Amino acid sequence: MELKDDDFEKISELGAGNGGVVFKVSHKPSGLVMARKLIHLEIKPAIRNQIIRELQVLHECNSPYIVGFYGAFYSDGEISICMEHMDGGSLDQVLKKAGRIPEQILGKVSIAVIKGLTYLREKHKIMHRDVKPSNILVNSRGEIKLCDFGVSGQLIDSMANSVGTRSYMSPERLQGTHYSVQSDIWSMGLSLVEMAVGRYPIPPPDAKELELMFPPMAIFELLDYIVNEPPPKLPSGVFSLEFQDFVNKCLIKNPAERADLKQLMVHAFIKRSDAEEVDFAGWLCSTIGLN
Ligand SMILES: COc1cc(F)c(F)c(Nc2ccc(I)cc2F)c1NS(=O)(=O)C1(C[C@H](O)CO)CC1
Ligand SMILES: Nc1ncnc2c1ncn2[C@@H]1O[C@H](COP(=O)(O)OP(=O)(O)OP(=O)(O)O)[C@@H](O)[C@H]1O
Ligand SMILES: [Mg+2]
Repeated sequence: MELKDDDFEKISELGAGNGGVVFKVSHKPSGLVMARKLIHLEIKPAIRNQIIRELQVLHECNSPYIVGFYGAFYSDGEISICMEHMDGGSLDQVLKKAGRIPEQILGKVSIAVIKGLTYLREKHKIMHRDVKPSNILVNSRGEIKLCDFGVSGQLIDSMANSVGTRSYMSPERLQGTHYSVQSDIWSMGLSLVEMAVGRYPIPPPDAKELELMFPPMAIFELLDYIVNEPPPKLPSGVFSLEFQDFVNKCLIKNPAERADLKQLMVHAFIKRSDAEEVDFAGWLCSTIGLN
């Protein structure tokens, strides 16, 4: 069935970002509850047609580690991207109510992220380009899925002019155009540290700050740090030695020396997390009071 603007009904607002706003809506014809993202674009109708046409490949992106897609269309002054509603929300959301996310859970999260990235690259030859806590969704069924990946080249271009203070961009991507899939690994690493420590990893916390846990920097000040200062390490002692090595392999400034999906897939931290028996659904639901 084809999605149409008048066939929807707003229920509430799931949130908003710099690029658009997403509502929890009901698709009356099917009775199915969906997440509808609205992206206001003040651009010619010809180009928007290309965008809507490029978003269609989303129907071919079927994976347990990727947010389900229902359809994309243009309504009145904005394109709509309709997707599966994840009652658990984004990790950055659960990160707030949780304050911090256990290494056990992060291991499962890491597996889903790696597999999602791997799927996108192997079966669709595309990189995410925007991996960060807010683009990792989870539901009461325990599923962990990636969303907001660059499927439409045209959309990427029309969004080239916004950003935001806190950046998850790799050093190579911040410096130039000489970046690719490896750039996503850096983002995952940084996102893991954030979720593991309880706040944006840069600048790193001091001895006194860590002891407590266990003003924002200026635009240039933060980017200069990322590019020149050494990468964010994970606090030793409170976290596993395998997990520490995992993020380290992720946060290597040089993209060619940095670990890739293939390597991380068979890394000690993943093998270990893979075997571990963790009840993500239970944790996710109790921490955010859902189930
Ligand atoms: C250009 O990125 C993008 C380029 C694309 F081709 C996309 F299809 C998207 N969005 C997107 C991708 C997969 C699913 I399942 C659901 C979605 F909503 C974005 N990301 S985004 O919707 O969050 C976006 C940019 C974002 O706000 C900047 O961080 C465009 C508004
Ligand atoms: N399919 C979905 N199901 C449930 N909630 C969602 C879904 N998609 C997005 N959201 C919620 O909507 C919020 C806004 O999403 P959006 O992608 O527009 O911005 P963002 O990723 O938070 O930030 P930015 O665009 O600035 O990087 C998210 O934080 C998330 O909690
Ligand atoms: Mg997002």
